Amino acid sequence: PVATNGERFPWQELRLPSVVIPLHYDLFVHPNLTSLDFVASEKIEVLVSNATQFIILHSKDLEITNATLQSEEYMKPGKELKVLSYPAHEQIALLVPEKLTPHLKYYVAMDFQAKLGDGFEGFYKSTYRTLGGETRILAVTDFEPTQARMAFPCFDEPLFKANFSIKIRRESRHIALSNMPKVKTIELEGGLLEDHFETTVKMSTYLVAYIVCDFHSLSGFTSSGVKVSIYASPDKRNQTHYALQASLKLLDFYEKYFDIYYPLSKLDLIAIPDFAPGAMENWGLITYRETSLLFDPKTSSASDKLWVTRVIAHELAHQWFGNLVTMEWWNDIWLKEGFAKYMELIAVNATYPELQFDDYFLNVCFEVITKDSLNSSRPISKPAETPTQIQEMFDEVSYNKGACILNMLKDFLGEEKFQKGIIQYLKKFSYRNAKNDDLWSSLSNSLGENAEVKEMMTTWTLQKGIPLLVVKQDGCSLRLQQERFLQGQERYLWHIPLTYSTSSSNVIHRHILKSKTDTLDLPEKTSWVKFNVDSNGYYIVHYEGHGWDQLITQLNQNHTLLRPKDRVGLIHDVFQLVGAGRLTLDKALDMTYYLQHETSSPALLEGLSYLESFYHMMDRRNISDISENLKRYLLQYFKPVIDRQSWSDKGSVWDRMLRSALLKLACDLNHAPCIQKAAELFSQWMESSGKLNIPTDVLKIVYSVGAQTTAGWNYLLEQYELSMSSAEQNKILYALSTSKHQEKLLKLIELGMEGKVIKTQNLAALLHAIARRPKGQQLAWDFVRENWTHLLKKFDLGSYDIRMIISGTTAHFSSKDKLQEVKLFFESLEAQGSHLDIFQTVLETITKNIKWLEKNLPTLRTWLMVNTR
Ligand SMILES: *[C@@H]1O[C@H](CO)[C@@H](O[C@@H]2O[C@H](CO)[C@@H](O)[C@H](O)[C@H]2NC(C)=O)[C@H](O)[C@H]1NC(C)=O
Ligand SMILES: *[C@@H]1O[C@H](CO)[C@@H](O[C@@H]2O[C@H](CO)[C@@H](O)[C@H](O)[C@H]2NC(C)=O)[C@H](O)[C@H]1NC(C)=O
Ligand SMILES: *[C@@H]1O[C@H](CO)[C@@H](O)[C@H](O)[C@H]1NC(C)=O
Ligand SMILES: *[C@@H]1O[C@H](CO)[C@@H](O)[C@H](O)[C@H]1NC(C)=O
Ligand SMILES: *[C@@H]1O[C@H](CO)[C@@H](O)[C@H](O)[C@H]1NC(C)=O
Ligand SMILES: N[C@@H](CCCC[NH3+])C(=O)O
Ligand SMILES: [Zn+2]
Repeated sequence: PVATNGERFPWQELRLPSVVIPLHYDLFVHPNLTSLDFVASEKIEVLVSNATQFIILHSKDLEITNATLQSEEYMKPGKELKVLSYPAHEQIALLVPEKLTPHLKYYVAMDFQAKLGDGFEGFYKSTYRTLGGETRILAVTDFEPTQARMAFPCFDEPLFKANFSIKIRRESRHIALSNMPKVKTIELEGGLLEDHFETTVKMSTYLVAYIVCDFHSLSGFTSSGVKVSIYASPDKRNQTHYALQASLKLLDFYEKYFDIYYPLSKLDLIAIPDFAPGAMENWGLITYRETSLLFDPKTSSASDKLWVTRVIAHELAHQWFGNLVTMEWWNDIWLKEGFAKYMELIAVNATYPELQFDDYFLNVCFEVITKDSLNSSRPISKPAETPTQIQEMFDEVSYNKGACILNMLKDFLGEEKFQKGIIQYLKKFSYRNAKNDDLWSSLSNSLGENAEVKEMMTTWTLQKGIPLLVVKQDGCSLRLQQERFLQGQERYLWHIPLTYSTSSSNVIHRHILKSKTDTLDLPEKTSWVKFNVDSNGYYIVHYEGHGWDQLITQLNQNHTLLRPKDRVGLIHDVFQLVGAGRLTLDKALDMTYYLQHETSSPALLEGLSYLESFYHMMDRRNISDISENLKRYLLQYFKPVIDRQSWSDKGSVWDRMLRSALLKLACDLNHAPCIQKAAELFSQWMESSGKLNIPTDVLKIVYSVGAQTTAGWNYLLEQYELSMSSAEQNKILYALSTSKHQEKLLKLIELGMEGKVIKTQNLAALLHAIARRPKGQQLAWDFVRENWTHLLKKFDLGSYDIRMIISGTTAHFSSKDKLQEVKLFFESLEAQGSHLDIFQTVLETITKNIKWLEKNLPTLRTWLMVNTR
């Protein structure tokens, strides 16, 4: 079957035929930034394997005005082809008047043209405010995973790699960047210019990139030669200094660690005004949101720095993981993304150990654990089809779990061995693709008895959920039962490595596992044991017997006798099992007593995080009695440390993080003093007409405070537009979402639609923010529900944007009622809407909420009332 206008389609599967193999693209693009469109011409050197009468490749909203196939041997320049367009598979078929012949190299060549894109996809238009207040346009690309086909027709699968020779034509007011460095620039008749770029190494289509803009740069050189350059609005070249330092340090590290030089002469990182993802790893031309790449010590904070450091790291890691060695297909996307999410950890701890990213990392896992503890979860490695499924593939599973199980795996195998493991892997696939299994093999092979590692990871990657490992203590024999962990199954088995210490020697007893059930003996009767040291393992431990109580009392006596990640980890599981139903809320709440002794901010903050979480539940629902005693228990306890915090920016990262943490908790809870001081700094800053410097750490706090008066709110929105700091704007906007006036917030949400004052790219994040506040949880839900039509014009489902606009506004619900209006909306979404897996997840989550409450709510009230006495 087929289309468009009559005539039939030679190929009826959404994948492409292996027959016609692409070897090289010649790619010319003539964009116009006034006309706001482009004209283009390409020339693909094919290579048939089996003779055939028709050629098949991808194309999308591309008008093709000339199709030929020249011969190199058959025929002299050059026969014309018949173009068949099948949209519902975003394919076009070429028609030859003469079947081709195996083992022969041809040249398919077409002329095409389109308008510059609307969205955040393909070859699209973006703008930005100068310091003068001028709006300015530029042209940029985003091809992952299925969008190179909207830019130039091609074989848009990650497996069909090729060389790419791009030529860009431009006004003299602009510059052109692309993956490779610029060979030359010729002038043209009318004073037009044409840039020629080094031919790329073999590489997938989704990684091709080109850009026209009038940006400025800071350049530098990695010790191994490469010219790193940070590109941004000319008014912003200052914020690009950190980006440069770190890129440099990082590329240096990577080359050494991976023991593979980065192939290209140059590496550019550019800060795109309008950019949907946080960044795109385009080889030699990595795009970023300004908030991922730009840093301004006046406005950028502890966390900020850490995060931009983080995404720069993550993106440079891609130059190897993904770029050099590309997964064969979007099912094992995780291979690219989990390994990159992981290498984050390594390289930053490596180069910037002061950022102390390690103590953080776990959160990456804790958070995936939250989503993996549902039935609506999935296997890191899964079948993928429609472009939409592919997009759905980009999530916490592929990213975080992937990064976590790898980390676990590195524990079982050790750095030096794991490092070797990857060096090999990379080199064995340089400039090509690799399969899920391919990786395991290259790792597990780093006598004469065998590293069976495969089995282990193979269960991890290919099935849902996360293991719960209950342990029973009877003198010197410990019962081990492994279950699928869920949050209130049958058929899951994990080769889950175990770890554990005892109250005795602080030494790490290891021991694998691969059966539904096993047992182990303890060399000496001991107080307590703690399985999964440092929490380096992707699983949970439940302590039946006095196992739980023993650990908790240990925490109140001499807690330092516990690893600070054990502490952290413990806190985590305790509260999770309370949701599992296996524990009762009082036990967890009781752990939170030792927190007055806890100096590991990691733990101190995690504990606090949960207490904080409960107050917020109570607050949304009207539950005034609990939320107010919780506020009180929070102010009173912790008032020691709360009152120890300086409205400054001194101390280590965690010291700063802790400061902002607490001081927020304080102002959020209305601690008169703090909320007065904050009030002060703002009125000062505002009336000093911006001259006064609020410390970046308390920055959000002050802004969010000053936003309570319509006087301040109106100054901040005014202040927002003029700002040159992506980072400051972020914080202003946040502070804007802390108003209590419906229309005020409503305004924001609408300005997000508009997308002229507040870029649409923020629409999700913003919505999410408002839905959080009790005031706006309704507004938001209303809006999304009402505007799902126009929303879907602006974004794709399932774009991460749409995906999070959905959950962000609903995932926090906890009533039977809300759970229907959602359930119902998801039914409604069921023309073009249905279906996103997030539809399930969202519900599974709202049920878990109602449950957790009806289950554990009464327990909360008494537990608190108890303290009051
Ligand atoms: C895109 O088209 C624009 C129209 O805005 C081009 O500019 C006109 O081009 C002709 C030939 O260069 C000139 O005679 C006019 O003076 C231009 N008008 C303006 C307002 O500049 C522009 O060259 C194109 N952009 C590119 C370089 O591709
Ligand atoms: C297309 O890309 C390849 C690399 O993917 C270019 O280079 C060859 O790559 C191998 C493998 O790393 C190197 O060892 C060789 O030095 C390169 N060979 C050559 C030709 O020098 C290759 O040159 C590119 N081909 C085109 C069409 O330019
Ligand atoms: C191409 O040829 C190979 C070997 O001759 C064969 O395995 C394959 O089926 C052919 N492709 C098709 C489906 O025509
Ligand atoms: C982090 O780096 C330090 C040295 O810089 C090292 O001791 C530690 O092993 C690293 N953490 C891991 C396991 O990556
Ligand atoms: C636990 O507490 C004691 C006294 O309260 C303290 O001096 C001791 O150093 C702590 N134990 C350890 C090993 O830190
Ligand atoms: N690969 C990108 C995500 C971009 C996906 C959408 N273009 C990253 O590392 O975050
Ligand atoms: Zn990535």
